[PDB]
Amino acid sequence: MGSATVNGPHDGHDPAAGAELKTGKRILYWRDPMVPGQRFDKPGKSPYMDMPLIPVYEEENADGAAVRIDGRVTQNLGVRTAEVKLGRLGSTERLLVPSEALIRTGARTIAMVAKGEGGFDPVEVKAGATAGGQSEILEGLKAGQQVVVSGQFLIDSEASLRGTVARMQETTSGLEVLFQ
Ligand SMILES: [Ag+]
Repeated sequence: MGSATVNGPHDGHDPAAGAELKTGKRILYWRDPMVPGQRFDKPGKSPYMDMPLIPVYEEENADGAAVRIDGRVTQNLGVRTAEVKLGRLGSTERLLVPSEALIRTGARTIAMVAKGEGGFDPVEVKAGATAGGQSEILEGLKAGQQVVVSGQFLIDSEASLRGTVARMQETTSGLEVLFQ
């Protein structure tokens, strides 16, 4: 048949999230072909009939069977994010995020955090540096949380690989011993 994913991201692509199966054709929910226009919270048997619901486009994988997210898609489609994580060593450890991720106002910063529950929430954060096309979250948020950045990356697989096939604390690499 072919792979109908020949196109990639468009302009305005902040390289924080390429969305690998968080959009496009990944299980969003279940529907009965006799109940189109509905929105079931999750798979199961139809309440209107007694048949197992039919899955959308991809049909029964998406989160790799709980490997990924808890089968919830915290992806508002037109809104991408970037996860909080420390991006320096030796330098002064700060939470690195895309410069457009945070809200600058007055003499402080706000972050609309991507909460794991599939929602977005505003947080007052300390943010005042810029480094390498990114900004520094001095204080405010924690690693493992995300912020809204509305940009796309080329291949999101690298990022996706964290948390699915890869686990471990700090999730770092090429850092066995650090003395000198
Ligand atoms: Ag039916």
